[PDB]
Amino acid sequence: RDPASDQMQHWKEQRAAQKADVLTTGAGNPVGDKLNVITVGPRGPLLVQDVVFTDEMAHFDRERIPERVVHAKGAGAFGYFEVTHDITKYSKAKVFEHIGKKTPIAVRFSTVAGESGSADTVRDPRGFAVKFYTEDGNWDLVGNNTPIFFIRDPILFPSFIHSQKRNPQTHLKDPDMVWDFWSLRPESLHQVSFLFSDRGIPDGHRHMNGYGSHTFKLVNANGEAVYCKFHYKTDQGIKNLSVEDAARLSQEDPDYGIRDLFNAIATGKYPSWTFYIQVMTFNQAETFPFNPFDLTKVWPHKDYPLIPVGKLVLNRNPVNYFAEVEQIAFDPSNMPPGIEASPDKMLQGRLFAYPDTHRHRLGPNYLHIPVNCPYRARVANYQRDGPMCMQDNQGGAPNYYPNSFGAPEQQPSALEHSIQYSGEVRRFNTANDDNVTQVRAFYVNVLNEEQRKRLCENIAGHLKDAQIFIQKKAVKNFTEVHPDYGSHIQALLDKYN
Amino acid sequence: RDPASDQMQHWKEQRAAQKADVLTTGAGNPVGDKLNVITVGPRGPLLVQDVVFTDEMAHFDRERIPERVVHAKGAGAFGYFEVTHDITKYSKAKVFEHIGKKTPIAVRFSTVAGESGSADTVRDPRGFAVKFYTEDGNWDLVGNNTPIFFIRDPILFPSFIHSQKRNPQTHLKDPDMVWDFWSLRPESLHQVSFLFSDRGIPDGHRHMNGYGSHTFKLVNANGEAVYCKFHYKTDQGIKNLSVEDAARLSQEDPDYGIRDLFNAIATGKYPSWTFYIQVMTFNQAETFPFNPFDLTKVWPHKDYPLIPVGKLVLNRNPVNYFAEVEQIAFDPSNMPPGIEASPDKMLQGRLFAYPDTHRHRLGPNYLHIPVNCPYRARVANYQRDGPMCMQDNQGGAPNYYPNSFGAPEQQPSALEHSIQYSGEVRRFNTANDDNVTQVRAFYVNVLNEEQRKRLCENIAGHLKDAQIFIQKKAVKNFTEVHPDYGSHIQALLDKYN
Amino acid sequence: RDPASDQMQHWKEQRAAQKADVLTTGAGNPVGDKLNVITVGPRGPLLVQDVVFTDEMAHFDRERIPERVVHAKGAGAFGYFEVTHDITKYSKAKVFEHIGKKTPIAVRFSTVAGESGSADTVRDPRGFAVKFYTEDGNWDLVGNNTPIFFIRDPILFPSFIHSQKRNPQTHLKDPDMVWDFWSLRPESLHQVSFLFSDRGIPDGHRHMNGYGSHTFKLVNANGEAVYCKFHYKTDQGIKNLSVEDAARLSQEDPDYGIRDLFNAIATGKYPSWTFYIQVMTFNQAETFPFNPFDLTKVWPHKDYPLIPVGKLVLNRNPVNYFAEVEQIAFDPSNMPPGIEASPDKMLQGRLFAYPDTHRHRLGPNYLHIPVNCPYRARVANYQRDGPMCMQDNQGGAPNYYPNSFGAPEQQPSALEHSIQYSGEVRRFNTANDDNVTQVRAFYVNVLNEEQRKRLCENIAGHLKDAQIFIQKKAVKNFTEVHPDYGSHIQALLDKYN
Amino acid sequence: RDPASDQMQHWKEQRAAQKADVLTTGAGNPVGDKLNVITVGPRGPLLVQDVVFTDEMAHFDRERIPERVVHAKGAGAFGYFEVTHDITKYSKAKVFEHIGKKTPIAVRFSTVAGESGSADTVRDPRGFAVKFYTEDGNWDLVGNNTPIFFIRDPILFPSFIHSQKRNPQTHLKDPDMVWDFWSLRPESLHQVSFLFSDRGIPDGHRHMNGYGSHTFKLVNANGEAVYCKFHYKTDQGIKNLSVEDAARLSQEDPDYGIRDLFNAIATGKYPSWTFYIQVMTFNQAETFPFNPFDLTKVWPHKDYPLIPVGKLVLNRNPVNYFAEVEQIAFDPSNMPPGIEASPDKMLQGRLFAYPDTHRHRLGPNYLHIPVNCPYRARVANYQRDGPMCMQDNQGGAPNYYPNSFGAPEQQPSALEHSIQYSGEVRRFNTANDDNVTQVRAFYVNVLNEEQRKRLCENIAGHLKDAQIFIQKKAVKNFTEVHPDYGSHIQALLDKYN
Ligand code: HEM
Repeated sequence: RDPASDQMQHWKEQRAAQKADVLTTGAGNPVGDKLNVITVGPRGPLLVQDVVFTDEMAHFDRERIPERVVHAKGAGAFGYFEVTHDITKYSKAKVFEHIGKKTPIAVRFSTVAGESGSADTVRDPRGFAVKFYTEDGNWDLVGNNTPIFFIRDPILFPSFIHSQKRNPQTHLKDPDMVWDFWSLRPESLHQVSFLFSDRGIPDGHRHMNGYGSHTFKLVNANGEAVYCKFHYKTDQGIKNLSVEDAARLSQEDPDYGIRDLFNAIATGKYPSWTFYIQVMTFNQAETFPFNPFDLTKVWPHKDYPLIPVGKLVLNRNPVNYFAEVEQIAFDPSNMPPGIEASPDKMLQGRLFAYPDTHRHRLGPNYLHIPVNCPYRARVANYQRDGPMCMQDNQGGAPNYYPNSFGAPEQQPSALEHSIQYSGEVRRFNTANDDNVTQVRAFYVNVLNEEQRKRLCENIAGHLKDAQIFIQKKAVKNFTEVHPDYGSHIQALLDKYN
Repeated sequence: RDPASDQMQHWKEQRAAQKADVLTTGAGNPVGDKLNVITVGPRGPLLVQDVVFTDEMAHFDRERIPERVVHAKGAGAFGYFEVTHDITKYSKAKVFEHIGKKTPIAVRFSTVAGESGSADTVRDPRGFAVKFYTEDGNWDLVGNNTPIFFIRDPILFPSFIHSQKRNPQTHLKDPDMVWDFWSLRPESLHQVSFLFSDRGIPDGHRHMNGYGSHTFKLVNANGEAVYCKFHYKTDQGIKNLSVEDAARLSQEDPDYGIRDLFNAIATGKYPSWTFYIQVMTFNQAETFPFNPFDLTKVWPHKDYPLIPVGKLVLNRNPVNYFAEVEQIAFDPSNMPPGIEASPDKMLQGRLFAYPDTHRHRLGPNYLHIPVNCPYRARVANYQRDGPMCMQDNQGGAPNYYPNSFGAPEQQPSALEHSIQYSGEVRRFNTANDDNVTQVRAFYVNVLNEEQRKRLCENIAGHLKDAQIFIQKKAVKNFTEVHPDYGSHIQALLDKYN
Repeated sequence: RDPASDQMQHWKEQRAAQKADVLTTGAGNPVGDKLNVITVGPRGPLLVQDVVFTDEMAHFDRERIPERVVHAKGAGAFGYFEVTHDITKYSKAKVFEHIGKKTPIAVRFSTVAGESGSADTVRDPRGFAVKFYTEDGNWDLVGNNTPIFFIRDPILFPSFIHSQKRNPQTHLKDPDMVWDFWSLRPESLHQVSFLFSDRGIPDGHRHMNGYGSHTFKLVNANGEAVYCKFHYKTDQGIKNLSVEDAARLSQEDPDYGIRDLFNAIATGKYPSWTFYIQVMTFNQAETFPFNPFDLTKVWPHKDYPLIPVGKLVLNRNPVNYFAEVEQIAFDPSNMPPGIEASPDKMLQGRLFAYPDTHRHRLGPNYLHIPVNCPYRARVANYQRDGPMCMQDNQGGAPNYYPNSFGAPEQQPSALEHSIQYSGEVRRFNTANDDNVTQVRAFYVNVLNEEQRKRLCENIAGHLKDAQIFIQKKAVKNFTEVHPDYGSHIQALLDKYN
Repeated sequence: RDPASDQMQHWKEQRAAQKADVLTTGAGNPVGDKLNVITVGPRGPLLVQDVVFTDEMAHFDRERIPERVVHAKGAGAFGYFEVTHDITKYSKAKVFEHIGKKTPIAVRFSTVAGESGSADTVRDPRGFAVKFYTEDGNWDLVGNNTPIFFIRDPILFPSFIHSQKRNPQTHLKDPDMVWDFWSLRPESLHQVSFLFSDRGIPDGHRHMNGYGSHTFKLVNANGEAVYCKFHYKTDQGIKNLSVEDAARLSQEDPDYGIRDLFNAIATGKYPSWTFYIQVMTFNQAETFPFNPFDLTKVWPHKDYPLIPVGKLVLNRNPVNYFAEVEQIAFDPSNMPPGIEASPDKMLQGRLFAYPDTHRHRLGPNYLHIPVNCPYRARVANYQRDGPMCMQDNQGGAPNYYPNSFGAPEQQPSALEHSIQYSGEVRRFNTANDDNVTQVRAFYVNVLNEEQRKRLCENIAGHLKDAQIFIQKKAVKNFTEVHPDYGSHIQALLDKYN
């Protein structure tokens, strides 16, 4: 059998030659018998003094935590990030200090819209989150398998996710909800085209690219700032499932990506990604034809070539899935000195959203969870007492700042990069921005004829379930991108009806 | 399209001729714009004074509650229970007072081992929980589609569920775990045979029986007590999917039972179940060949014929699934006067487990949730203040008992039925009880030859993935039930290997 | 006896002539007996089937919610706000629509630093929070009994509160912590002088003023904006306890303000406050000698006279304290159209802090708690499912925006007031701003000689416990305010040592 | 100054000669500046990218956990338990294995009815809880400063505590509630007499006795069982405050017992208690004049002399109060092999109540909190995944029992002691048991004349606030105990009226 199937037998074999441990309660008291309950004779009622029973049961009743509101179904792995090139001119980050420096990483792969228990091999954006345990605290690159997203304003994210998930009355997937949203929000055409292309259903997590997707800000030691996009492309090469194979695997193995990643790491075939960046100067940002902070746009490779930085290798599988993968938390706000946020509205919304949801899901002190702890750095601050505190709580150190007792002091070299912003403080409309230019480019330059045909059949297959007016609004947006794109979908829809 | 698909269009049509409501914050303040966020000009960072954003997002970040530790995937419906026969001689329950009395009910159907997002059409026991809103408080008949269960002691339940669910390292379904447990616990042969028969994969929730499974105690107005088993058999008739059809539906519609029940109720075809009981006297209980409180045994129909009581009709679909189906809580401890627990160890464990898990999942004041409230009864007690209290909290009434200020008094007619139990207070072993007699009866009397063949192929298909020694231990137990049963499985396993 | 003592007798008298209600479980099942537990004979162990016991106990074990991190000890009352003057030229708020309009209000009084169970009559700032149930959602004026605060940057608030509360090792009040913070942060001199004056220990909650303390922004229907300060001065007149009387009442009645407010409202003597505003134009704000948004400064009455608006009357006592006073939540972010935030940094920090802590303390759906609900307004939005949801959860309405099914639409008349802000986006230092001018004014103009002497003895009495260097740093700041102020404290400190 | 006041200066002195640590976020990222917030220029609104602010504030907003429903105000200390005598003939507990064996202990002192922030020096039962970190898991002796309690049935405990605490409408202490309960429940006369004697207000926590109060069951290695009462009497001697001194200290130092214990341990004067037991055989239990498991009765010293076991010394003060004292959890159910529960109904109720409330207060995994962990024992079991899991979660070990992979096995030597109980399973009334015999003994044998007078004045002082009929019912119960007791109270009450 595969290594995944032989988990229990491998556990037994690695612990052979030693006697079984004593079964205890949570409080360490030895259990006399855990197969029977205390009764008033053979056919009598259960006693309250059955403390072993009520402890076991009470813990069983409290096993479930809330699943992630998005990216619930997921797969986890560990390894390191190795620097291969010098980018110290761009960033002063300790993760990029010198060549050959290895930082430990934790990664989680996921499907955006699926719940815990949903099939792996389905058409959906794949999450690709990376947690770098840097000497200057944790760095969380929370990325996707696509360089763009559907929307460009963060106030629409809850709407988008509600449309992608189940109907609130029926509890069913509603193509009506999905295509109503997408047809009303035509800045999703670019991400929709990528999603309904061949790379919508990647063959596992080893054969997909990863992107930061956002513009980030690199600051060097001299204090100069540039703009960046992170790319981590697969070294195993891009590889996708057909719709038929994906549909078969959905019933055969709904845990295809968990099994694939576990077996790959267990057999020694460590998957690797090459870490690239694009650099954009402030003058180039001002003279960019589009908004360079627009999450629905990319930076073309001819104008902005990829600069290699290092490689990501995953070599260690999780010991316990719940402890290492279910409880891992990735905060985009976790950025070490040298890396900062850009004015990208979406990124600004993510800076709030993640720590908030982590406090709900995991709890106030979620950063004390081992996988979340910045173990390669020293944390000292005036943050004290909350629920489930599993440190000394910084002992008897003064808990106010400023003070006169040598408590932790602010480091002035870790200040943010200052910038002058123009305009009023109000709500600016971005719905009416360019929605079709880069989509047309992708359609008529990147895709070939058979790829265009498959893209159109995939869209038409999903969109046929929507109402007629929604089909018309969607096809109109596809026609505005390119007339062949719209006409081919319309022809297939007419066939389907 | 089917009624399920037209939820949104039906919502719009029923609310036609009125203008759209004003979009407000949670605090009722009108929202000026909810498509854009406040920035420092067109390409500026997000402001904290964007209260509309942070409210929306904060609520989105806290949408998920913990799924049920078991029976997570589920389907909900509402209707009534109509009394057709007089059983007042057996029970003094207000639910059974007089003929033609209608009590409102809430029902939830489920699969035991599947998570939220798992396929509906899979081989698993189906949950069939019924909440009767009686004048003497709520009655929760928390039943299954099988009259028995796998185990007879409640301390093994967490072990059983852990074996049925995912491996703690790999996060995969482990046939090794499933069949190791079942082979080591041979009192599961009866439930295993039922599960791997044709009724393992029922065609939706309308075409399955329901059983209390436990022995309950009926007390009449005179104070005499008897033993009972609740049966609710389908009026639509038993109907099952083939393995191939089930496997197809798993990828086609993972929400087959939700869709089926919604469409059935929406089109007017209300499903109905006929409520039966078996009665067992205390002398018959003492002279029963088996333990009558053993959850792995049934009461044979020749010795204990079914007595009709009434019918269960489901006529109303949930308005909002989360509010009515996700948040509904069924407590087996919720039993009105006339209905009591028997010495069945399993039932004794359920009396603790459910209210405990409900306090974790939903919260301390989960009985204030509308679907959980005993709205057809008046609650008055000395239970005060907890989190998320949404009543007057019983206003300024004295909060201690006894008192001298006319606070709620105990009703002496609602006392429990007293019984003398013999034997020591200790742990009695029940693993070595009869495990094969009723299993043999079922195999050679109920099943025909082609049903026996399908049963053997279904078991062999699942058990082939287990290690050789586990296969041998399982086949041994099947051989001890019946040699043809064991030999046929063994032949198929040898073919599979 | 006083009305407060006769709560139980009044309850009995108002419910005379009717029989006591039936004592039920939470699920509405009648309790047979609630004075004894089920045992295996007279001297036998307790049974698990004692469901009445375990329900009662389980609820008792979950009674406590987290106290407010600040303003834990508090007193609650209800009444109305009556408009007496027209300020429609300044604000378009429905609360100020027309003369004679009554809006229901909820008020909570409190002590900032005391825990639940601490003495009422102590030297501390008093909280004075007002919740207006306006037709345009709730308005929460979360004020103090002082027009200023200790600090002007919100990042120092957790430090300030930690210094005011107990030592993290000893769990004792530390004058060392208090005066170290205050001596290092000399912008607290103004609030410190007010706190150690006679109005530090008001005689109950009826004899104290209330202030918004922050600059707010009033917007009229025409779209013009001005700046505002809310004052609500007592109609019963300012009245204070001596240090000796306060010290006596601390042991005699630690619940002096709860008793005083309950008896005042119960006897019919309804306390009232007159609602005033100060108005500041944008040109006056630019030409103000100080920062007009500085929370340590006031607007002098000669330059900015008080403009009457209406009166606040409290006429109704809470029915249940836990439900109405412990669970009430005041969000400064809850502001109806016509009222907005100013650039005051402190106010900006409060816009985040309150809804965050409310989600922790009360829970995600704390706005469904009756006292927190905007019952005089209609809430409709795309916020769905969280823990302890006690509404229909907006039934089957579309849960995404924008949509094509007539779901709630944004109201363009409720947009925020736009303003152009100059300068870089960075951290600006405000520690080095004016700290002594208005403090000197207060000391030598408002206070008389005997008031100056009492102020100095109160400061010296508290500050004597601090270390010598902290005393010197504090006296230096007092000397920089005024040499007589510093010299008098120093003389008293030398006497104390 | 005293050691308690010099906590900060001692912290600075012990950390002299090293530079201050770097101030970091929770994620370990260095903070550039934590005195100012990011604004749009000097007088601009706060930015969302102020991640340092929102992290600090978010943690500050979640500092409070729920206080203990009882014994909220408390004081904590650490030390060891030294065995001085051999009781191996009575118990096989590892804590009592051999002479000179030191087990580490954690102790918490408390007042039953006071909230967090209430005065220490008040008339109330004092809690005296001891947590022994034994090699066979934790042992929690959760005791009081009195050998008895007010009630003998655990279903009345929530009523008793509600009566002792604040009125649900007024939020005030109600003598009406207190004396109504006590007058209706005359089995409280014994504990009431002890409480209103001189030992009602002990002088700190060092000058009070400690009692288990319950009958426990000692089992030896041979398998014979006896009954036990634990006594731990002070080596510093019993010492009490007068009513006047206590009333003074209530305003002067509400944290008198925290200060006293901190200074005592800090100066080196380690307080000590001598551990005694009483032994009662099963034949003596059957022939005892009273119920030997009655919590309102004691075992007289002439019939049952004290047997020395060892001494309890407290030598270490808590480093951080929140982490070590607020979060410490004591479970009476935590009993190592050799120590078991008796049929005492109260003890039976405590076996359920404590682990339930701990899951609410601290969380599901509260035993992972360092102070609660059984660090001197090895815990291995089939309890997995809950919120805030801070272990490996037992890695990849099989999570079901029984299994075939060498997972932890039950130890048959840790079985409970079996006993045959007679009688029906129902509710037996114990309200009508003897209530006055031992109370009379205490009154006329233990107390002298001036002690009797002070007892009567203390009762009369508290009871004067109750209504006339409650005074009459209370005095009647005191008269039934002894006519001089009742007549003296009545005379003082008549004087007070
Ligand atoms: C039916 C009887 C009783 C019930 C239901 C009960 C219940 C409780 C509860 C719920 C707590 C709060 C624990 C926490 O949340 O941390 C508690 C604390 C406490 N109880 Fe009891 N109790 C009972 C009887 C007694 C008796 C008889 C004693 C002493 C002889 C006692 C001593 C204490 C002490 C000392 C604490 C505080 C423990 C600590 O230091 O954290 N209780 N009890």
